[PDB]
Order: sequence, then structure tokens, then C-alpha cells
Amino acid sequence: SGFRKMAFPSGKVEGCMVQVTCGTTTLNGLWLDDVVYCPRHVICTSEDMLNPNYEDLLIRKSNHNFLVQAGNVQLRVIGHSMQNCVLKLKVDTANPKTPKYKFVRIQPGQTFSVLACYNGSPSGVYQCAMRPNFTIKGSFLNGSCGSVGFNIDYDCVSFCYMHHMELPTGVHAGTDLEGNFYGPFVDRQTAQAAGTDTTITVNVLAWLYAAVINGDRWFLNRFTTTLNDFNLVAMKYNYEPLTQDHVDILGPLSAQTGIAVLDMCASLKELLQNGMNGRTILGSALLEDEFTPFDVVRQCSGVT
Amino acid sequence: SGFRKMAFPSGKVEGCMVQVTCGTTTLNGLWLDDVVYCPRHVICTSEDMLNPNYEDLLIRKSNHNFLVQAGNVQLRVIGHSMQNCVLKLKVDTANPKTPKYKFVRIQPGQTFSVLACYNGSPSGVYQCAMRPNFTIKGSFLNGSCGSVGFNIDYDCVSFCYMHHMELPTGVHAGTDLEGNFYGPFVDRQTAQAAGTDTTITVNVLAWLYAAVINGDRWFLNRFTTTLNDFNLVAMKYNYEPLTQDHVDILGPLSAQTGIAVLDMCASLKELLQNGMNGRTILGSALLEDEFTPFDVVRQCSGVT
Ligand SMILES: CCCCOc1ccc(Cl)cc1CC(=O)Nc1cnccc1C
Ligand SMILES: CCCCOc1ccc(Cl)cc1CC(=O)Nc1cnccc1C
Repeated sequence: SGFRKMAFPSGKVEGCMVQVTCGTTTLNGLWLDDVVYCPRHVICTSEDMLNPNYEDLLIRKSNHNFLVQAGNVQLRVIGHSMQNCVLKLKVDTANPKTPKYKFVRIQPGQTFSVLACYNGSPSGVYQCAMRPNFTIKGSFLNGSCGSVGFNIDYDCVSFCYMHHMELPTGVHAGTDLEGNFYGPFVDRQTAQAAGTDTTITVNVLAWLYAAVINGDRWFLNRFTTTLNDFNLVAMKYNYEPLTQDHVDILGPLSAQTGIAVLDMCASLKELLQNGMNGRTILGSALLEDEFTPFDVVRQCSGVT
Repeated sequence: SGFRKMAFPSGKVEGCMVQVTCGTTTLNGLWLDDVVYCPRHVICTSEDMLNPNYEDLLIRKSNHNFLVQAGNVQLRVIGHSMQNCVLKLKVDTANPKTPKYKFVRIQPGQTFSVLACYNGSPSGVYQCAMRPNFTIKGSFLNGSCGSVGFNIDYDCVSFCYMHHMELPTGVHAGTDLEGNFYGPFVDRQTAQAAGTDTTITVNVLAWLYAAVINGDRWFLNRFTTTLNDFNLVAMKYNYEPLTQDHVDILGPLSAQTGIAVLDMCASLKELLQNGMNGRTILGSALLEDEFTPFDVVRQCSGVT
């Protein structure tokens, strides 16, 4: 019993972190096999960031200008290339701590763990969701760029995020490991609209099932609803519209608890319309949307 | 910017986890140097748990009855001893992944990371506080016993908790690494009062400073208070009384923000008396007490 915002064990990712320095800029890189991946803005000076011509800035750099250090040891750079917003530095040594891995592009509403790093050294690990608007609400300071987001299925690390920047609003933006930004963001110091965010309905419902499993049941009611009626409420409260695909993904939790998905929707509808009335659910005084249905099943079953 | 419930990177601890089996019971052990530490109730059957005579149960066990497996490899047990509520299994091989470590007994109100494990395999990592009543509000299922709590200062892991049991109320109890329970708990399947818990005032104040640093400032007011007046409010709301020692530990945050500790106390007093009025602070709709002043300084400065 108990339910926590749990991150994946970060060891397999810690073994991949390196420091990358180019000129005066230092950030983090991810060393997998014989390639080090890092944000391409490592080649910029603070002055270049207003509108960088990355192609031109990279033309002025050679392999020997990229200083890559894995803890105490220096890596020898034998190639460099830019792919979208990431640089790939080919090194002469395969990382001996390379775990089994994949590069994946996550969908908005999915969750992942972030290993925040500074100077190639891990500082902490936390779990977060990719917002529907493709931002993340992380905890990152200057020097954290190149820190990565990931999920782990048994012995395979699926890397889904590399941190690039903080928007003027304090929210975070980054790329997949092929350097493609999530969302409309560009790697420039410019005003960038993040766009309307919504609450991840399927995750709130999953977390309400997690609450029932762990004994917090006060919000259960005698009501039911339909997808159409619930979506009118979701619209008013800036929640993502619930679809049959979301209902299907909640099947295992509905089967375990015996609470039909639309009955849990009616509990959520009442909570949206009436608030918490000063009560809490799983130690929270708001409706939590950073746990997917898969996260709830994993945490409630003890998957390693 | 941003503030998250951040755990320490768990890699150094993952390398110490092993599975311990005795008879029919399997739980986790912590392998440091040539000793494996685990909860002594690994020697019990479910029937023995109502009132186990651990000394008698252990007398029936020999070194070869403790099956210790580090991933795929089996460890050879050459000695066993019980120290308080832990068993120490001497093995013939020092763990090659033993980090620099210490065993510490944390104080109530302090925080630490938990690497939840099942069958010797890490499942996830989360940050939590040792409650003033010596329980932890963790996320643990059957098989998680032997999972550990720790803090990391540079390259040194300070182990402070080993998980032993879930109380009938769903809260968690465990020991330091010398096997001494935190709180009044005993390792028996009996009704055990946890005792009155309180909110960790110094941590709520630290988190309010974290909020101001990250831009959430709506709760700041034109008021001040005294330790005596604030403690009358703390008493009414079941908060720990604030002392000058707590004020001194908040010095660095008060110096960084320029907000005097008693002025932040007046913000906290108003929040206690008036509630949040449907607003949030650092994404929370309640007053968070699981960040110490040291945690806030560390997260706000990027300590690795
Ligand atoms: C001090 C850097 C100012 C320019 O910023 C930038 C402009 C554009 C880009 Cl693609 C990158 C960056 C660096 C950046 O955003 N760093 C960062 C990340 N997360 C949290 C806090 C910080 C300060
Ligand atoms: C299924 C075990 C029942 C007896 O429990 C016990 C009685 C006494 C003791 Cl010192 C240990 C235990 C085992 C225990 O509490 N396990 C556990 C831990 N955390 C979260 C969930 C669980 C089920």
C-alpha cells in the first residue's frame, strides 16, 4: 500500500552521462555505444542564442573542439554531425556501461523519469509527464541541458527526452534523441508560445483507481455518466476529451477494482464540479494527472 | 526553475541489492563489502509472524539456509548473526560495486530516497520524509522488505532506513542499518499505535522559500509574527513548534530571498488560517513538508 510519484531506477542512465564542453559552454551528453548525444546549442555563446545559424556555427568547430569527459576520463572525438537539434559526437571508445536501449518519441500525456545532471554528474531523479502541449514541468537550472528523460522495461532503457531549454514562463522544452523538438519550439532565445495545455483525463482516472486500490474511496458515488456527458464536463474544466481508446487502456484497473470506467468518470465529474471540499486523495489536494494507467498497474503490482 | 520531489540518483544503491531467501520467504538484502543486511523476519513463516521468537527461529537456521543471489550469481554464506531486527550474512566475496558508504540514524523530519525493490531487483525510486512519529508514507508491497532509504553526499551513500513492515493503517515502519526500529515498532503482526503525527514546520517554510525562488509569490503578505505567536497557530494546526534552531537552518534561504524567517512564518500563519482559496504553490494544493531546507538549497543550486 501507498502510492508515490515513483521514478525508474536511474543507474543504467547514470552510466551514460558525460560532460560536453565546446569553447566556453558546458552541458551534459549521453554516451551510448561510440556516440555522445548532446544539445546542439553547446556550440553557441550566450550572444549567439538570440538567433543562431547553427550550420555556420558548427562549420567553425572541429572534432578537437568538443571536450567530452566521462567522470575523470577524456573521450577522443573522431567525428561530429548535427541531426535536427542534437549533435552526435562519434568517439573512439564504446561506453562499457551502455545498457540495452532504444530511442522513442513519446506521446503527450505519457510519463517518464528525468535524471537531472550538471557537468556530466547526476544530481537527482524525478518522474514527470509530457504535457498535452509538449512542455514538461521539470526542475532544471543552467547547466542541466543534455539531461535525459527515459522509461525502463526490464533491462531496456527507452530514451524519450533530452533537455534543451527553459521557456520565459519557466516551463521546459526539449527533443527526442533524434533532435526533434516536442512541440513547436525552436532552440533560440525568443518568445515562444507553448499553447493551451489540458489536464490528462485518462491519467486522473488511473490515479483515482490507484486511490481506491490503496483505500482512499471517499470520492466514490452512486452515479454513472456517459462519454458524451463526461466530455461536456471535461470541456468546461479544460480536461482532454475521453475516448474509447482511453476507456480500453483503463480496462485492467476497472477489472481489478470492479469499478466501471464510466462510474469512475462520474466520480471525476463530481470532483470537478464540487472540488475536494478540503479533503485529500493519495496525499494530494488536487486531481493528479502524472500517472498513466500503465504506471498505476506497474506500481500496484511491483514490476522490476 | 521548477521544483520537484527529487530523489537521489539510485545507481550506487542498485549495485548493492540482492535477493535473500530463507525457507519459503524471499525479500531484499543490501550487500556492502562482504556482508548482506536484511530484515530478520526473512526467517519466519507467515504463521510465525503473530509473535516470533527470533532467537529460537534463527537457531534452526544454518549458513546454507540463507540463499543470497546478486542478479544471476549466488553468494556463499560463511556466517550469520542477528543485530537488533536485522540479519547480517557474512559472504565470501566483497561486493565489487560497494560505494563509499555510512550507516546513519536520521532524525524525524529529515528526508531520504527509497529504492523500492522486489526479489532483489529495483522497481523505482522516490523521495520521502521520516514523519515526526517515525513512520514513512512510502509505496511498498509484499516482497519490498529489505528495500533501503538513503542520502548521497558526493560519492558517499548514507544508508538510513531498511523497510520492514506495513502497519495495519497502511503506513510504513523500518529500521536503521543496525536493525533498530525508528519509533516504537516491533517486528510482529500485532496492532501497533504509530502515535500523533505533526506537520514538519521547518520543511513547509523551506518549501515556501523554494516557491518564492521559483516565482510563486502570491502568499507573501505585509505581515510579520513572532516565534511565540506563530507557535500558538502551529499548536492549533498540529504543526511542530518552530525553534531558533529551525530559524537558523532557514538562514541561507532567508539570505537568498531577502525574506526574514518570521515574515515567512506570517505567510504560513495566514495560509494555515485561511487555506489556499483554490490556489496552488509549486503545483500543490496543500502545504508540503517533505523538503528540508538543505533539500531546497541543493535543488535550487544544482548540487551533484
Ligand atoms: C543562461 C542561458 C540563457 C539562454 O537560454 C537558452 C536559450 C535557448 C536554448 Cl535552445 C537554450 C538555452 C539555455 C537554457 O534554456 N538553459 C536552461 C535550461 N533549463 C533550465 C534553466 C536554464 C537556464
Ligand atoms: C504478507 C505479510 C503479512 C505479515 O506482515 C508482516 C508482519 C510483521 C513484519 Cl515485521 C513484516 C511483515 C511483512 C510486511 O509487512 N510486508 C509488507 C511491507 N510493506 C508493504 C506491504 C507488505 C505486505
